[PDB]
Amino acid sequence: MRSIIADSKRLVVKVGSSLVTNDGRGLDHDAIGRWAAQIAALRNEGKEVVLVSSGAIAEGMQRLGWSRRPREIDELQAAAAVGQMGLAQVYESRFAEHGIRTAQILLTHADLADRERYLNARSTLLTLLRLGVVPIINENDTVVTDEIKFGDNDTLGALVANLIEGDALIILTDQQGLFTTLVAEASAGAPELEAMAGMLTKILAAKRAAHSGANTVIASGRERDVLLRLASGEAIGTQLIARTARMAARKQWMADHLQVRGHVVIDAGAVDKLTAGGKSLLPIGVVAVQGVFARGEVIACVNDAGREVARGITNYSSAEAKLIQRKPSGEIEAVLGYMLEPELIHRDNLVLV
Amino acid sequence: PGSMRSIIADSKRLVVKVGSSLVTNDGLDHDAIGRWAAQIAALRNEGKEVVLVSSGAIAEGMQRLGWSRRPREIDELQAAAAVGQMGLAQVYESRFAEHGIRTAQILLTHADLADRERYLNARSTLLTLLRLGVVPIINENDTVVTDEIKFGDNDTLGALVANLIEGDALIILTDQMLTKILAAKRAAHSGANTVIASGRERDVLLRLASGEAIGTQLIARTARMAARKQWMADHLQVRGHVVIDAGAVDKLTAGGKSLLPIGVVAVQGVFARGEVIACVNDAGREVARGITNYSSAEAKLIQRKPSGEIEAVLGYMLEPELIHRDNLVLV
Amino acid sequence: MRSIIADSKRLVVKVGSSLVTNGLDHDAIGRWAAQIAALRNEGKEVVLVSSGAIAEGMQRLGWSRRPREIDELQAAAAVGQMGLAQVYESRFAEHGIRTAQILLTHADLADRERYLNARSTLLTLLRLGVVPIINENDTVVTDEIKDNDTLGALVANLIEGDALIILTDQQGLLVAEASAGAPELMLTKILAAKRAAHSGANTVIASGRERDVLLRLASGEAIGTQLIARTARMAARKQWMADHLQVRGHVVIDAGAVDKLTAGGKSLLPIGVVAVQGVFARGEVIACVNDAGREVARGITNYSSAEAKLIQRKPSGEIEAVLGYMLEPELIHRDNLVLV
Amino acid sequence: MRSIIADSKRLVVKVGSSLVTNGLDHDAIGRWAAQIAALRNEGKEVVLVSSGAIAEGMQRLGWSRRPREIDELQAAAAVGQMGLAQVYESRFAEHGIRTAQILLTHADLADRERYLNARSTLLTLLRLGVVPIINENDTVVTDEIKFGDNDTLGALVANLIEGDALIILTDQQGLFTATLVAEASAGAPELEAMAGMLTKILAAKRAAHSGANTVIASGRERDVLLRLASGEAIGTQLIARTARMAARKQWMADHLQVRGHVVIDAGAVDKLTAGGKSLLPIGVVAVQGVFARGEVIACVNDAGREVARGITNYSSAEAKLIQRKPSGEIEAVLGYMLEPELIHRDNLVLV
Repeated sequence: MRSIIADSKRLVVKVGSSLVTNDGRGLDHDAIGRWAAQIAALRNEGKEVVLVSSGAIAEGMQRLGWSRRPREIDELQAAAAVGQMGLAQVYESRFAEHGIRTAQILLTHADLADRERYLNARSTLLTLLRLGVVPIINENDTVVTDEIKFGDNDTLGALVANLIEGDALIILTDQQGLFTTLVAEASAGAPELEAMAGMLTKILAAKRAAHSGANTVIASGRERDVLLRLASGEAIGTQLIARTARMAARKQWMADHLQVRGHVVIDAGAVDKLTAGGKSLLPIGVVAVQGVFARGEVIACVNDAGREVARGITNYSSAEAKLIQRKPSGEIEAVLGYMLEPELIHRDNLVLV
Repeated sequence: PGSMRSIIADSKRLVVKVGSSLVTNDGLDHDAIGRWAAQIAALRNEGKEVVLVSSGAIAEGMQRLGWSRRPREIDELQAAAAVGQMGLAQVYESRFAEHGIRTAQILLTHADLADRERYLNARSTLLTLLRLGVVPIINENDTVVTDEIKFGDNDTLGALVANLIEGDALIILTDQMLTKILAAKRAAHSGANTVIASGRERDVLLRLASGEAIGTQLIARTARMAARKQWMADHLQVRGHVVIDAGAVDKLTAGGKSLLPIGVVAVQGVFARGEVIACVNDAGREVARGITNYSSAEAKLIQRKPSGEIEAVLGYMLEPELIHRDNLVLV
Repeated sequence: MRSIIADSKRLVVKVGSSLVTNGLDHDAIGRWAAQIAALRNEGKEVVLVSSGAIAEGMQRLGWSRRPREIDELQAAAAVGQMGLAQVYESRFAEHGIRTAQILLTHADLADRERYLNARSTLLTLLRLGVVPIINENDTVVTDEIKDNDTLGALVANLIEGDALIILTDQQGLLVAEASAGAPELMLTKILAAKRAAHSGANTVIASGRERDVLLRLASGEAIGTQLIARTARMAARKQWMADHLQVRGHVVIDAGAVDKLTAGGKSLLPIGVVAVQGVFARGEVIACVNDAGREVARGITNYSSAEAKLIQRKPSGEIEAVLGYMLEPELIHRDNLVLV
Repeated sequence: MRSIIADSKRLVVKVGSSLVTNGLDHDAIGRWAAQIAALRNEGKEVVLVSSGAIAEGMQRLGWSRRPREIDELQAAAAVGQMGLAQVYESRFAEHGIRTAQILLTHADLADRERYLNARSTLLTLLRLGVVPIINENDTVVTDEIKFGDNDTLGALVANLIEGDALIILTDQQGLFTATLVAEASAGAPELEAMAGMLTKILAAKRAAHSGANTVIASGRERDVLLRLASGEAIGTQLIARTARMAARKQWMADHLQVRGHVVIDAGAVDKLTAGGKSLLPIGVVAVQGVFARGEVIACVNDAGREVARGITNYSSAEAKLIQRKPSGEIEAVLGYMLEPELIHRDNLVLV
């Protein structure tokens, strides 16, 4: 059996607390260095990697002089805010040794339910990946505490995979994988995987991830060089395959969120760029703006004949689009007093027909 | 002797906001950050509670990404912010560490604070950090909200943080004004005074704290406690409340203390975490009012129990208090 | 004691279940309709918050006992709301008065956009001489069904009523007069009076069994208990604007607009906007700044900052062409702003 | 070709503005009311989504032209809503049928608690043999006022009540190749290309998410609803790819959280698995973790196996207070009660 990771370019890697912390003595800096070295080697093979890592609370505890994990939520939130700085600094240092830049990101599930904040976060992350930066993502425990108690960032991992359209979510944990005999391969989202089973949340995370076409691997982080070995095509732990491909999931997602209160009409030059050139839709290609829409909504792109040729997430409101239509991107700032992205609809946020 | 006294000398809890220009060289000015850190450290050691709202993340990001010109596109600005955030904080942590001070990084947006639960969660985080003697360092979360990067310099954030922690004073350190005056108005709504002063003034924070007035001082019309009473009245709901015993009433009225689950005799009606509820005596008289940490159903389960028993009863715990002292008013 | 109702132009009238029900007492509703019609003809603006929906629903569903389960209460409310309104519409129609049905929840009113949308609907209905009839939307929120006293007070806040009148079975609290919100004081009716006073609205609690009670109060005769708000309507409006003010964005307005606002008691129109700074959304409270940079007013914006950028300096009849749609003609309605 | 409506028990009937307005066409409303009454007497459960409020409002306010300003549109809607319902109530009353007015917004239905509250209201009304009449609440949300004709609302109501079919009655015959399409799969991409037809096709796709089929037919057709219910196909019929129960299982899996659950006894397990019944508080042995009204939770047996999952009526704290208690004791314990069930049979699936 070949690991699906060998054919996956964009990976979300989720590392459990137990793997990154030395129970009661803060962070295991050596283990983080090993993860950093592995991720660096993936990055040098051409993979795009986002890291979802726990350990903030344990580091916070150490820095505050607490020997025991606090039971009260406020002390947990405090420890998280104190520890987040340390956890990232360690990752930055170890990644710097390999010439890799990192970034800290804090998200909540709420943010991702809002159309504007979803797009803002997606755009941040895709831009960071384009620039070759490794984003490091955590929950914002100062404002949302739902996952602080019992969660270990499994749901966050799947949400991040959806958010960036990852090819695969890798959950590195203490357990070997799913047991019936260890299940080496199965279909993500299959009912019986739930019966067979914090394994359950990881299986549910795999189902959520498969909604966007992402596959999932659940493997022990105690396995030596586990990420390299998966990337080399060696199957380790349990591999769950999404039923739907990334582009088909994207088309369903666009249809699911499509609104028809407004749209844009685009010229032939823009139509050709979209259909043949694999390009973004720019303001200059917009001939008219009809109706109303807001940043982050899904709108139809209609040709002169009135046929829908594409649909995608708009970066700009209909009123903003009205102001900047037919203008080159370098003129947007003068017209609005600010600019957002140069594209009206980014290529990564649209589908044909 | 008679020269105008700075309100900062009598202000225990301060929000200090430092402009981009002060903290950046047109990357980061590490020496200038050290000076702010040294001044804040001296305030901490005089007994002040300080929260820092600092800009500079984009400039640091630019330097780390090899960009000489500030990007015009929002996504490149957001990327620079996420890169720069890591550096900005590490510098502050280092310079504060030289004075024995712990820091924490906090990211907030105005959207977060518009939700009752998230507002209480953020408030509770910050007040717990101040209790532990940590200096919180607060920035906007530019990954999800791009208003601050686009048009701002964290003036509106400073005033929101002052409201959030009930600061005695917001200090806006600048290069030299409308957004800052509007910030002072917003800060005064919770009873916070504002000082607008040039950060190019030598030892400006120490001199203010020593009682020397510098720049412009704006005094809130309403005091902190009176602003709190108006805020509670504004948000009060009467769908539910708690009845509390005489021991709890005395602790609240005389002792300046929190309302604990053990003092709750009964729970009437319905309420949710982050709502404002009345605390009623056996005679049916409202004696206090405040933000509840727990729902009415949760409160029913834990009433009359010591805080160490909450976890066993619920399967989890939130705060040990039902209503923290900082989140309640009398009558 | 003179009744404060005599100098109150905009009234929220709340009629209790016992008064309106035996199902429904159609004759008693006719009497309330006739009284409200007479107030409307003296020039009062009246919004009605009426109970009775559940009782009517019960009758129409053949239920003799008030149901304990919320689902059955929700059903009875939805069934009964149709009957309760149809009766009111008929009786008001006899006097030439149009009515409208409005369903609101406390949640709606916590959202900045829905608050403004509801307020704007109601103020427009009042301008057109319609009597709005308001009920809770029990289909979606059940916190209150589980007699509309809280709703009355929220409506008074929403439309800036001069007075809330709660008509009940009891004579009052007898206290003839007191300060609304005074700790020492039915309980839900007193708490409603306190909530109402937060927008400057006074409250009267009086027995609906008193003959011609609304007319007599409007003539200046005090009946039942009168609770006076500590703060006036304009001062409460200023507190409400300060409470909701954001400073992420604002508008700069010209001298002509400043004068219309300060002297003329008028709205801020797009044509008076010289510039749009920062960011804001419909339903947020923004500062209006003059050429010298001084804040001269603050109010609820009908339009986002991007929309305002598009329509600044344009007459209202041109907004639709520029945006592809229009909202209100005003950027900030006169009823939704304060000076300084 | 047989109409799917003949085998559909629970119907959402959506009637376009043009059909119901000239003000209001009272005679045309009487005809719809008579047809719906006949369906109701054959045992169908019918929810009506009708337009017309703004037109009625305009008439009552003396306006000959549709207003451009949103506030005047909102006012006309509020005025017109009263008339539109009173007409329907009168005509239905002539056939012995009770009606109810319901106002919903799409936002309401995105919130877990408001969704359940609305679902519960409607299912209770249908059980009681009432015909609900549903409209958008234009007082609070104006997104749909400009261009919408309640097509999206119809589909959301079908999802909400798990309708067997959505019937959209319109001025046009149905969907055209650019030939009338008699039959197709709901949600098929090419139906969108073939096309306010587009919003109706999108409505059919949305409706099919809960297993509801859609019929789009001309309301100018004589006795159109009776003829469909008799099995005569008229207009365009769009068939959902997924069945109602399978869509319900997917919906439950989509919304499942595992932050909390309940453990239930063998008696409750049997009632669920064999008896097709609800989960009552009395069958709950323990409450683990945290959950809120409207969330989807697992029901676990003593052996730790998930046997069902469904929408909870109560929070975990409230469930803790009322576990093992008969329904008549809930009110004393909580100070209020919601539904007697912890998870209604309509809101759960077997696992």
